Amino acid sequence: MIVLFVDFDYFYAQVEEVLNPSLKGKPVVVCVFSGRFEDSGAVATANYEARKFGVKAGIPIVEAKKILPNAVYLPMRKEVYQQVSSRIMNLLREYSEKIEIASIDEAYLDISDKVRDYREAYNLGLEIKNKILEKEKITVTVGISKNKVFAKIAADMAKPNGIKVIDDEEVKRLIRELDIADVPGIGNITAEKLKKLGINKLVDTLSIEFDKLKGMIGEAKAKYLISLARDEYNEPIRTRVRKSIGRIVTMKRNSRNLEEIKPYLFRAIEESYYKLDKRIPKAIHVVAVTEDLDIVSRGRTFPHGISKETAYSESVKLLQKILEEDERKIRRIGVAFSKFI
DNA sequence: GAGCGATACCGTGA
DNA sequence: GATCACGGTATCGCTC
Ligand SMILES: Nc1ncnc2c1ncn2[C@H]1C[C@H](O)[C@@H](COP(=O)(O)OP(=O)(O)OP(=O)(O)O)O1
Ligand SMILES: [Ca+2]
Ligand SMILES: [Ca+2]
Repeated sequence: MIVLFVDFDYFYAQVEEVLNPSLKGKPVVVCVFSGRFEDSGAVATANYEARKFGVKAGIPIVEAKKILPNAVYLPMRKEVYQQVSSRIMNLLREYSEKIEIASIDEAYLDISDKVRDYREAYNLGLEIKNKILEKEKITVTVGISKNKVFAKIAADMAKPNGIKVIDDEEVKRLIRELDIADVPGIGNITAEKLKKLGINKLVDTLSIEFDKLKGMIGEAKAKYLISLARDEYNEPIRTRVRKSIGRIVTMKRNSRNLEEIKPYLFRAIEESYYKLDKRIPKAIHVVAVTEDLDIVSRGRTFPHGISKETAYSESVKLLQKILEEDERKIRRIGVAFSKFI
């Protein structure tokens, strides 16, 4: 088909800009402060101005305070970013009935029925870029290509504020010339098992025994990467359905004292039942991050919806079950509700 | 041998 | 010093 990918530029930071235009140009850094000491947390994202000296998503707010003592450091209002995403999403529904809202920030259109080629597609790309900018003053990148994977990759080259097609000739080029670490879904641990195998391009994955791939990365990515290289990949745009919802919070001190921890855990459950709104989970899992940073979870499915009072009682039993089965101290604790009715 | 639920793992910031 | 949120998958024991 023809997929159009849209991805909002430096999204949290851009929305901050738009809600107070004085920040434009100045370096802006949206943070997740965790409240264990001064500026304890992580950098959610940062406009490109600030991104120039080292301050990217995921690194600590202290290491970020080093590189730019003088930047503007805002707290993250995810609820705000959501509300304005929702709208941009709604604007994109007037350009195709077939839409995959992939995240708060990304969405794919199956526009094969709305145009006939890549130049007509592309000129849509501008129609849409121009619409979002007029209606909401956000700028976005657009990736156009024959499937969802290569349309994400078109965009991840052209950003920031860009647009790029990948005609079938260019696709042929990249299965050969593109590095496998720049494939959607190939992160660090796997790019390594692939260097450790001589595969450094997609096309390289065809001329190897398939169980050799299967053995290393699993039948899933094996079959994923192969189809991509045989150009036989083709996955349809489909609306996603939230399958889980939860909240993990951080504790001012570590601990394995059940009564010190309970307050944090009941808080994760209120923030969770508010996010749930009208949805009735049948499954609950308690989730401890250890002080080692490994992640542990205990769970229980019921044959019926979970009242909050239930969530409270089961949550505390699932926690005790975690304290017996593991001795480490716990740093962060939260819950996660799934299997909605 | 495979189906199914619990849990851990990886990814991606989809 | 390491947030938070979440989907999709592999692995492990029970089970038929
Ligand atoms: N480690 C992270 N932790 C928390 N939030 C993140 C993280 N990474 C990305 N995000 C959030 C904030 C982003 O504005 C938003 C979109 O992710 P992504 O599109 O890759 O980042 P971005 O919009 O800031 O940069 P880009 O311009 O490359 O798209 O998701
Ligand atoms: Ca993105
Ligand atoms: Ca983005």
